Amino acid sequence: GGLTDEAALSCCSDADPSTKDFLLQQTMLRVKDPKKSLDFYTRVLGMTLIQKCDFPIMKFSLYFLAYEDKNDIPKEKDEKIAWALSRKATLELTHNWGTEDDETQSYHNGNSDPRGFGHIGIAVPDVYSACKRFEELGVKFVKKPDDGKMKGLAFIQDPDGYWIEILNPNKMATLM
Amino acid sequence: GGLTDEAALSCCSDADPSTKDFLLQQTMLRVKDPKKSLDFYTRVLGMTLIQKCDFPIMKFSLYFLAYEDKNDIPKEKDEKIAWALSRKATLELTHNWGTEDDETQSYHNGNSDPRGFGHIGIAVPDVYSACKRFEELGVKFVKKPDDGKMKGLAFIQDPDGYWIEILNPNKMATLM
Ligand SMILES: COc1c(/C=C/C(=O)c2ccc(O)cc2)ccc(O)c1O
Ligand SMILES: COc1c(/C=C/C(=O)c2ccc(O)cc2)ccc(O)c1O
Ligand SMILES: [Zn+2]
Ligand SMILES: [Zn+2]
Repeated sequence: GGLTDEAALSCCSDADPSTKDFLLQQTMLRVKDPKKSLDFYTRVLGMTLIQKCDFPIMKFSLYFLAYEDKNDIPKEKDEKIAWALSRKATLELTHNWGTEDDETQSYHNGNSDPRGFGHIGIAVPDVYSACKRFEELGVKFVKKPDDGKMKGLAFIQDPDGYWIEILNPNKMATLM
Repeated sequence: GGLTDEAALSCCSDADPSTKDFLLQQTMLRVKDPKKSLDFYTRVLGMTLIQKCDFPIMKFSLYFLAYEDKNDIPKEKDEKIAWALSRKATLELTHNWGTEDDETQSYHNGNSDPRGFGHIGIAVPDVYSACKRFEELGVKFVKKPDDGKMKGLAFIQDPDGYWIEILNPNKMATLM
């Protein structure tokens, strides 16, 4: 039947001082086509592209997206890397060059066998209004807010089929 | 050859005002054994468990971990959920009840066919000190800091085999 509150807490330790400045900096997802991914995460979800890195020998690129004001992006190349890679809660999209012109290639979202990774989640002030806009923009849904058991919570899909939860922290609780 | 900087930025739209309060709140990973996972994320990496949710009908639990001072966590149940779910850069661990008793079961880390999700990444002040401690603790490495060509960057594995990048934002002005 899963862990009790007490038993779970007993598996938690205090934060060692060696970790006192650590931060959760990135989640990395592989994307078939950066052109579509960048459009979606910026235009649909309102993120900013804060940093792009290219690796000519290994034939890939990295794109870092985050909810930052673009005015806060350092102007100078090396400070920009340091500022971008020290932001909390970035999404790192990896583009293996060539995948966008490979009809036999696609990435797996982790929600069908074999499962692992499930989703990223965006907290929003208003799930319904967010998702009305998503519908208007042609976004694909796994779960509309009012579908299924858990009313008020939605899951959309990015261009690769990655699941993105859309949740309002303040309506969570006052539910089921 | 992937996108040029200029071409990539061309694909980026400014944020619609409706998204201006959005934030990247969680990354969800399924975990075979929440006891081991809680031990790893708290004692090894120095995260804090900020909320736990049990769903006896669906036979699963959720554990939200973050780099948050436990002394900031609200005492009242509703206020705690609203606070936890509004924190940036959380890790959501999903425990499907009974996986820890099933020798035939394991989750997939996204780093082999079928690929998708790659890793989460922790920004640390010093990759070499951090990794020295991980080694004293018997952490399983995927890439030690000096192995391979990307010197000064590391990968470890959590108890499910998910990869976790260890990066130093202030040295990383040498890579790209
Ligand atoms: C797949 O399950 C989830 C759920 C699922 C949780 C619920 O359905 C729920 C019901 C009442 C309430 O007051 C809060 C939540 C909630 C958040 C989340 O991030 C996640 O991954
Ligand atoms: C994709 O994540 C990155 C990468 C990318 C690095 C890798 O993908 C990698 C994977 C396995 C291995 O053994 C060595 C390297 C490089 C720099 C960076 O800052 C970052 O976040
Ligand atoms: Zn990375
Ligand atoms: Zn979630």
